[PDB]
Amino acid sequence: RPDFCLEPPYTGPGKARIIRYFYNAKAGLAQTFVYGGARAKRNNFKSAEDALRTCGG
Amino acid sequence: RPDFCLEPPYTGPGKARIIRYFYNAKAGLAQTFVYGGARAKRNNFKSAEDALRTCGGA
Repeated sequence: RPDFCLEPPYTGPGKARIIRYFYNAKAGLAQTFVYGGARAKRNNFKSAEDALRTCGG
Repeated sequence: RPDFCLEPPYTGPGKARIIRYFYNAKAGLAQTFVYGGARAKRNNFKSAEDALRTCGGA
């Protein structure tokens, strides 16, 4: 499983409120979070399915 | 252009020496750098052509 999948979701310094997905490795599920629109980390996906495809295995 | 493409490269805290590519802001070229194996930032590509597809405008 890529290491970034175990990082907490990162809102970042931007002032937007974009609903993105992250993989919650303790739950084993994709969940949503508020992304600020700038300087994303890699545990940040545009759909539940992409988070699980990338990080679920 | 994605907002990470004009950042300096980021080796990170890892002790590996993996040769990756970054988009060099000023020169407008993909360039190699030493990546430590962990905690990549997004201006970090496995090839020059990936750096240019993503960050070129160059």
